[PDB]
Amino acid sequence: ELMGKLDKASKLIDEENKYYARSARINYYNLVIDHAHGATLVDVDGNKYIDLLASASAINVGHTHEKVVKAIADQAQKLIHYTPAYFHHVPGMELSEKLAKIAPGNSPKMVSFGNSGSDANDAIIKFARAYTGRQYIVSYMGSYHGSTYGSQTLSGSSLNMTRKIGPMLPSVVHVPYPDSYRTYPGETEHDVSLRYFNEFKKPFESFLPADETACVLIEPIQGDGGIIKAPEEYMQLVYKFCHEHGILFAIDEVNQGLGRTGKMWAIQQFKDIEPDLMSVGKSLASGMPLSAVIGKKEVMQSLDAPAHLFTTAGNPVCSAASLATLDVIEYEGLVEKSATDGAYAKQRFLEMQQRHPMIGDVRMWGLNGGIELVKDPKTKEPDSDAATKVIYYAFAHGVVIITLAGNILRFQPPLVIPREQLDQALQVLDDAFTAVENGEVTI
Amino acid sequence: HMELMGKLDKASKLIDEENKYYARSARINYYNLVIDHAHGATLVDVDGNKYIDLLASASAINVGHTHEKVVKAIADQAQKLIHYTPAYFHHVPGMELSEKLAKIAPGNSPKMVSFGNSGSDANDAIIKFARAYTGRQYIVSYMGSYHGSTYGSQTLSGSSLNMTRKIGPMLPSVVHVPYPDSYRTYPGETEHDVSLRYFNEFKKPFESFLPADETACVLIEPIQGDGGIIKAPEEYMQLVYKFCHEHGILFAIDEVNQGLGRTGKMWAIQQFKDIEPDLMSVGKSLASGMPLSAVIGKKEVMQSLDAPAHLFTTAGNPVCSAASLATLDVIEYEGLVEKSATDGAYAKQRFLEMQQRHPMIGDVRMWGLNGGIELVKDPKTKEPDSDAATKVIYYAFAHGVVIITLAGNILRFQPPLVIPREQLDQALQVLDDAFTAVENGEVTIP
Amino acid sequence: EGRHMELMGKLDKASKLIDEENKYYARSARINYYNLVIDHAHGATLVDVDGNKYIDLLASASAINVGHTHEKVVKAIADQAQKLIHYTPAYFHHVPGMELSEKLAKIAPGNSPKMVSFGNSGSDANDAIIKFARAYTGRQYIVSYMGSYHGSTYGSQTLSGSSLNMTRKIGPMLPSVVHVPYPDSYRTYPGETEHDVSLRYFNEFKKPFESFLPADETACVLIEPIQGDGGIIKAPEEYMQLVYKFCHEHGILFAIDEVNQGLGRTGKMWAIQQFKDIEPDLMSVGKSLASGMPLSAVIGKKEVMQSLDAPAHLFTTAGNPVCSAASLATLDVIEYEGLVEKSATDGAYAKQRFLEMQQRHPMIGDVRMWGLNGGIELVKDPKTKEPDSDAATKVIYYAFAHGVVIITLAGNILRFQPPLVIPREQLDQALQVLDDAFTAVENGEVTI
Amino acid sequence: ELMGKLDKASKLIDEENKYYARSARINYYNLVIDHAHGATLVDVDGNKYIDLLASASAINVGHTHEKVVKAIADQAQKLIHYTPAYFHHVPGMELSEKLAKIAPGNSPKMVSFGNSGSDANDAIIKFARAYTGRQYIVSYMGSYHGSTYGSQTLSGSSLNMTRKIGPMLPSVVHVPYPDSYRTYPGETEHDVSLRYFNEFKKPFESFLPADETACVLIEPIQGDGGIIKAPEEYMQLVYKFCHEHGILFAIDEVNQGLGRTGKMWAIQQFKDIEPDLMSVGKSLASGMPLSAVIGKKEVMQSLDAPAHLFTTAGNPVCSAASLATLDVIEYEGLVEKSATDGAYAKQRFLEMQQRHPMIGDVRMWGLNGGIELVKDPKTKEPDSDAATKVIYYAFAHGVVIITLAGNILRFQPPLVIPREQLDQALQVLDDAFTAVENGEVT
Ligand SMILES: *Cc1c(COP(=O)(O)O)cnc(C)c1O
Ligand SMILES: *Cc1c(COP(=O)(O)O)cnc(C)c1O
Ligand SMILES: *Cc1c(COP(=O)(O)O)cnc(C)c1O
Ligand SMILES: *Cc1c(COP(=O)(O)O)cnc(C)c1O
Repeated sequence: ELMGKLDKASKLIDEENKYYARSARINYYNLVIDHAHGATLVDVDGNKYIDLLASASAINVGHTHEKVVKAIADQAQKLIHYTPAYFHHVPGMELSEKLAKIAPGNSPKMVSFGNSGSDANDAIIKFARAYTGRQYIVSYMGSYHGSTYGSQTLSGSSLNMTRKIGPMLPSVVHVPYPDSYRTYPGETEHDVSLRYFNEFKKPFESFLPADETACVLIEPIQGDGGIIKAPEEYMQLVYKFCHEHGILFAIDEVNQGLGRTGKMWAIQQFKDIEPDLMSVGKSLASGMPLSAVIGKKEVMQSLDAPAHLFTTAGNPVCSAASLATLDVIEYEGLVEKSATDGAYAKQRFLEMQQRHPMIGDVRMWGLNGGIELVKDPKTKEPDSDAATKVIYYAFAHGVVIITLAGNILRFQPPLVIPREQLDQALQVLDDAFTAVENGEVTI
Repeated sequence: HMELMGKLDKASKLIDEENKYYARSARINYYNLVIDHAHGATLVDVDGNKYIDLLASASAINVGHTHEKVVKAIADQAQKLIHYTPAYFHHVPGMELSEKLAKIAPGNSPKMVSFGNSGSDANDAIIKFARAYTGRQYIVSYMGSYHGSTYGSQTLSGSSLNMTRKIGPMLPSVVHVPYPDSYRTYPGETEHDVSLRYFNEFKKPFESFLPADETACVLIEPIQGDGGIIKAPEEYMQLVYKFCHEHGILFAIDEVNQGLGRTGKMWAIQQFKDIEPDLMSVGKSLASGMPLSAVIGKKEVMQSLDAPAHLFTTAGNPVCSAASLATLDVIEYEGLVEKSATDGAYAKQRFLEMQQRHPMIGDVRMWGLNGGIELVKDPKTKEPDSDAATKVIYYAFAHGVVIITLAGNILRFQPPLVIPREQLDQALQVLDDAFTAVENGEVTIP
Repeated sequence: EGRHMELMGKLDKASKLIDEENKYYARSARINYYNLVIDHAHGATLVDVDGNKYIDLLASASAINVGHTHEKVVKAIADQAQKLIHYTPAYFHHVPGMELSEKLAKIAPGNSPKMVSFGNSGSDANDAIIKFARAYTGRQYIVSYMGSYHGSTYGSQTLSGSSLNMTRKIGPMLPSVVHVPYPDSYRTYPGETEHDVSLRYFNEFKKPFESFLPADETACVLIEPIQGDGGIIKAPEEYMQLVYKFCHEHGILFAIDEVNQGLGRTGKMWAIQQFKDIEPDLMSVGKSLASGMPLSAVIGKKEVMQSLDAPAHLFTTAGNPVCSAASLATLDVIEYEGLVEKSATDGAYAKQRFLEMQQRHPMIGDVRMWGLNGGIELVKDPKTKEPDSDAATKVIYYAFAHGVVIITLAGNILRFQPPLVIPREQLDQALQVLDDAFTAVENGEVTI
Repeated sequence: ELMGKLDKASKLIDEENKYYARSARINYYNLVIDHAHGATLVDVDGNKYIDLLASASAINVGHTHEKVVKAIADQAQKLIHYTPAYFHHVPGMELSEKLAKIAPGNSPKMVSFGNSGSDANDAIIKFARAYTGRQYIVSYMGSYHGSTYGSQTLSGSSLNMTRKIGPMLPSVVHVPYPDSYRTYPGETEHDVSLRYFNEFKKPFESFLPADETACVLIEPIQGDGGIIKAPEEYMQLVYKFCHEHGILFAIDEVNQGLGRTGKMWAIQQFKDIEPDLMSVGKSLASGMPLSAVIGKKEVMQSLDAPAHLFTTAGNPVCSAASLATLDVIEYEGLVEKSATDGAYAKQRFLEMQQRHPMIGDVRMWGLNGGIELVKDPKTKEPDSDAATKVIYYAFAHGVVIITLAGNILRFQPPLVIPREQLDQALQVLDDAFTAVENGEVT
């Protein structure tokens, strides 16, 4: 009877499925969105929903923000596109300057635009190789960096990102990302840091010369990996190791940047780290396609054209949408709001944890959380069946939420989400856990 | 100098600042053009100078700048939904578009679509799908090709050494073959001789180290864009197509530059007889310069992967999809395919007549409103004359006409397909004047 | 100083010969320890061009399991050479190569039908394991280990993990290779048991498969059942069984490198026989196979060895008939002299001797021994386990100056691999020299 | 009858085929060799043959040469092996010094030993990369460089060297080797050279930066490709190109060195070319496993240990066999004999070609030839069926010969082959051409 409510959607999707490749979408629900605003979504059948996904953190300023809508409309009347690969336009020039300056740290930076976070990570590999003269790249297990052949190789969060499409880009080595939940009994944060740093070093102590490694790319908090934040001390060791060996230290801020964590950049959750290179995307232009690689000037001067460029990257309408997006973040104080509401949301989920033992771990840094569900607190066996039931319930009760790794609830609403609506959604999740416990949810 | 800094005062100041912040590898520089607004084939810079656009942002503006139908599609969609990722959910403009692209692609076999943001990423998808469907690893692409700037597409490319230097190793198991050149040919060669010679070169890796039975795909621009506006001969293309079918290698085309009416047919591959690709990449003009791309392939090939093998968060953005639907409406309603064909025939005649008076013009190549005017120091040696081409385009810019080069010495002719005959004639006279000026030593580049 | 001059006086012809060779022979082709120029040798005794003799505790890196210039091997070589020095098996056939390929198929571990292909080197047999694994499974990925040594051809060198100088300056290396950590039972976390070590290392093994590396696209795991160059480090039984079962569950071929540890070095014929009921899909053999004449083999289950057509894997001089004759002789010697049992017996005795040394010499942090095959790991402190390469270099230098040839692994580990024939009297003389060396180093008597 | 004469060999082979991988041999005949000497082979059934293959040019000094036999036996009694990867021995030291000096050109060289020509070509890749700091390698279609992952990637002579075993080594590019037989109507050698040099430049003009190319590896004459020699002018153009762009120029002398061509090194067939790197093998130790990479000293200093070394490489027995092999070449004048006997053989095969038009091209440099058989002299269509019948006939008449590329007879006897035996084998091949002409062979 939920299917009675999704009649136009179901019929649209059945036809879409005949034309649109199945590898292009991770399927959860029959949700065909007609319009949206803020944290509210409306489907083609008229159902309304609170967005706790923000399109995978691409909608930090909320849907259809009036400043961004106007920026897009106004720019499109003047110039829809001229490629910055050849020429110049004012929105692109203002934005590239602004990005260089608001990027973390005070060393002089330069920028190159792309369309996607994926291509910004391809760029990280190019610039690191060119600047250093070295070929090897280190990235993490559990990472997500995108879907172009460079970024895809770096990634480690899906087997379907490797199957059937190899050989991948050569000279990439994956190391394990610090997991602070499934630890050895008794380990402190210090023990975890040292153990993962020990694993980090083992390739460098065997087959991988540190002196031929161009860069380490790391998510300061892993997004698709499950909302997992590296310990402070682990990050400082990696940082120092890179500096000591002449390896560039690169970050991926595509998911966790632009105020998601309650600082501007996820890397600001750590003390005094300035990356050599960083990728930005997702929220940058409120979901219009735009990305950037930002790096220390000298690194960004290591390539000649046309080593890294795209016809529609730095599109003027996208750039205008991004200038408006950044202004909203600043004017509406969304970095601070993320920190405030994240602290609140954490406390709420931790209280839910006391009553709902299926909740193994609550990870939250700003309005940005992973709620991990396990069958048992000692074995920490993932309970994906429970998580699916929770999200299916939420969906049927007007709350859009998805999972990471099968058993982790992904919590990334628009940073603008009104308290009232955040509380409504949180109550719906409480109800969902209760309902699942009483076996009342049927897939 | 006083005169150019007079016309370009504000542009030069803005560019000097931009250069402190924007990486040099991100732009191929020709001239101090900062565009404020534009419409149809008219560009206006921030100083108020007006230009006729003979580049269409590298054939991304087939429908002309700020086409009202597209601008309205963008504003109206933006008010409803700027974005929700089709990597998780669904929206109507994207569903309408994906079905439409599946149907308008060349040939009658059932197709499916996957969106990206760039022609680059659609070429990476071609590798991924061809490898998954065939279970083979090797990819064959062309010298002189341009497929993009992601690690897959950039490996397949062959038009700039700066696309390989300092950044390898590149994607493994890619082999480059030479693209047929019908200008610098051996004495006495016919088109048949050229086709057979290039085909013989195509075969040599397959007769040596490259197993045809382990080759997933051959990727070809039916006409090379960045390579110089070079069209493969009919017979050569038929030979490769047949070779692919006989060995179970997917035959893939890149229509990112040459598609959507550029050549005077909807797809450049329709310049050849009865060829239906297994896979094809689309981009550039698809959404009037808004970032959108697609990989389109035979159904059974597109079913060979599971999620999330190929997807991007902002690909199939609803605003871009709305723009593309509007763009495809314009092409049809305004008969732009036919207009490119008629104006193409006309432009080729005008440039052939210019070649009679201006022997620096070695070769006039044109298929639709889509030409390469190749300049040379001597008609018999055919030695490239890049200095002359640079002077021509600099003269042109100073006289209100935006045009750039391919390979140093080839004038690139790709106006918006909507270009009014009156502006096309103005721009052609400017070029004619340009050739005269360079001939008389009246152009000196600072 | 006076002493150094004295030593160098006994090496006068050798030093002069080496100085000239250094003008023509590339530095990357040798890891230098001593001015040792061998004139002749027999058994475990080496004789240099200056007339000094030495007890061999290296056996040319376990290539001389049957001892030097074994009469039977010399005779095989000489008699074969008279008949046919070479005809390549890449085209034609000869009886010594036919006899030997059949014998190797049969003496390989396990009772599944096998086939063989010859190489010249342990390196090229490991390239072959990549080739055959990829071809049989239709999968591209190869998993090997940190700390491994598999050779110096581009495939085998990529799989390796024991020297940075095997990657520096020569990449890109062979693609689709992933390296995993090998179980270290010495430097462990406080209070870990062998069971804890086995689970922790297997957990690490699984991480790539749980991340970026599809098990269903992994052609093979290649493992040394005991790592040689990595330090004489044996995988725990439980770890090995986990990896073996994982491979079979996912259709990944399980391959072993026996080039160093095979042919009776561990006191079983094959080092994988140190484990319960494990039969490899593929294995590489080398080193001692032909008493140091260049020969190798890849040995695999029949259906794996049938996955390729000619000439996917062949070398003009592999399966040379003089090398083959040497190898048939060498295998006879192993059998007829009972060297597998002698390795085990002498290995047990040497282990006790080194354990008793360790009671008196706390610089000995770990004594690892499986057969006449040991790593004696020297450390600055028993609790920190910090490596003491300086102490180790001093020990082997003292040994060399006192008639015993022994080298190190990883800087700080004494490599103990004498020819398996070594007479007890000699084995005992060598052991006393090492005991003496420890004492000398403790008392500051050795200067490098 | 033919199978009657090979009773024991056939049963032996059936048995060996159960145990020895099929990928390890290219099968031609049921030939199981018992003993051999000079250019004479004797099988296990007692049949004798004249060797026109020399084990793929590994037996330049003839089988079981007394000097090599004695060197092997004398050295085995002293020391069978001690690895030069750690220590030293005199035969190895004398040989590395000697090879450094007899290699082509006057610049100071250094040497590193391997076991196989394959491993020496892997080393060319290593050293070129390490010395130049560049990654790309250029090699040729039609080439054969070996069966290790490096050398096998460089190779271009067999599809079964690529199938099923990829990905291969990355950053390798293949270019077409000049074909002087199947040319465009009217082409001169100058035209051939310039056209092939044009194709050589195409990758460097498109995707492959000459400034990131570490080396070009070339067979001065391609062996397995069909006995095909690059024109002089083409080689000079490549050589100059390499020097102008800082690319190492490397040669593979594994098949064509050690006197095979009638000069010591095949590259000496060209004017004043000194390679930066070169691979040596095959005949080096009379078929005992030994190889070398020889390069200009500064190139060979670019790597540290243990970047390239093998346990059994530079084995002292193989080393002694090599020293003796090199002495034979000098003391029996085998470089000149290959030149003189090669001129003689070329004239005989050219005279055969006048009477046997199935003979499309006669290529010969030294005692080293490719006799290419075609269905028609104008079309040049390959006739692998005629070549198969020729070599089968030969085998049945006491002459061992094989093919390259299906239709090219491979003519590489030991350089010592006595004139009586060379005339006898030439007449057998002339009879074979007749038999095949008359439809007498199946
Ligand atoms: C989403 C994401 C990307 C990829 O961005 P796309 O725009 O989908 O190409 C890269 N990195 C991280 C951490 C991400 O979450
Ligand atoms: C422009 C172009 C591409 C790449 O498109 P981007 O949108 O710049 O990634 C691909 N192929 C051809 C033929 C092109 O001209
Ligand atoms: C020595 C060794 C090899 C290499 O053998 P070479 O003959 O030197 O190529 C391979 N594997 C292991 C375990 C070794 O010890
Ligand atoms: C035979 C050959 C090789 C390989 O030598 P192996 O000893 O078989 O590895 C290399 N190059 C050439 C030109 C050859 O003829």
